[PDB]
Amino acid sequence: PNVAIIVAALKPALGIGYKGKMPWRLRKEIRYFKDVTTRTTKPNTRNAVIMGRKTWESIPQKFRPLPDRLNIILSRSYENEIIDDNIIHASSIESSLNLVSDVERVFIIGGAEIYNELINNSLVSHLLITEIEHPSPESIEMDTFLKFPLESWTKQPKSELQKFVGDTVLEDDIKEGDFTYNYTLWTRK
Ligand SMILES: NC(=O)C1=CN([C@@H]2O[C@H](COP(=O)(O)OP(=O)(O)OC[C@H]3O[C@@H](n4cnc5c(N)ncnc54)[C@H](OP(=O)(O)O)[C@@H]3O)[C@@H](O)[C@H]2O)C=CC1
Ligand SMILES: CCc1nc(N)nc(N)c1C#C[C@H](C)c1cc(OC)cc(-c2ccncc2)c1
Repeated sequence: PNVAIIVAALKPALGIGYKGKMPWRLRKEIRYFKDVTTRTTKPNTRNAVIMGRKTWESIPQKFRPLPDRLNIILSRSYENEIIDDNIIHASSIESSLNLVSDVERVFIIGGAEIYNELINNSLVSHLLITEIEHPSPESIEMDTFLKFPLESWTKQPKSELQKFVGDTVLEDDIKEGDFTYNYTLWTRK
């Protein structure tokens, strides 16, 4: 099944957090994340979200598990097991897929350690990067960064992203405060 990374990062250094939290609250970006990770093409299927343990624990109490999606939590301590109908515990993406039944799309949703490893895993064929801009990038506190060899990847045209997201609205240069952001798709060369 189709495995993709979905992330929002501040250019050009591709920062994603400071002190274990996100340096922005972008309202439309959140809805985009929600729609893309939920939308299925075929009947009787749903999407999977894979995340690290720390990321799982960072999600607001009443937002976890993320509804309408199969949640996979990663820990190097976990046994490959099905907790309930919505939650799976695993020690690798390799194992979690073998435990999965009838999943259409798989989304890697965080965090920094999970991103920086799975980026070089050949099962991952797509990057969904919300590229964020700011007039003064250095003036925002940042400690955790993406380590993406984007030279080895190809930014696709908007029309390929539009096919991927289906009937989802893709606006240009979304301005929330001083931040400006765009949605982009990447594939392996
Ligand atoms: N902008 C964005 O789209 C997003 C940004 N973020 C940011 O990222 C930061 C979180 O990153 P981080 O602290 O690294 O959290 P992670 O979600 O990456 O948690 C890391 C944990 O995942 C487990 N793990 C890591 N690698 C593997 C592996 N290969 N196989 C199995 N388990 C593994 C380990 O658990 P264990 O110790 O149990 O073995 C480890 O402790 C936050 O600051 C947040 O702001 C997060 C999500 C999205
Ligand atoms: C920015 C949303 C987001 N956008 C994109 N493009 N990629 C991502 N990987 C995430 C993400 C994320 C993590 C899992 C997260 C952390 C959190 O705690 C800070 C709250 C939410 C969340 C708030 C609102 N609704 C559902 C989930 C999501």
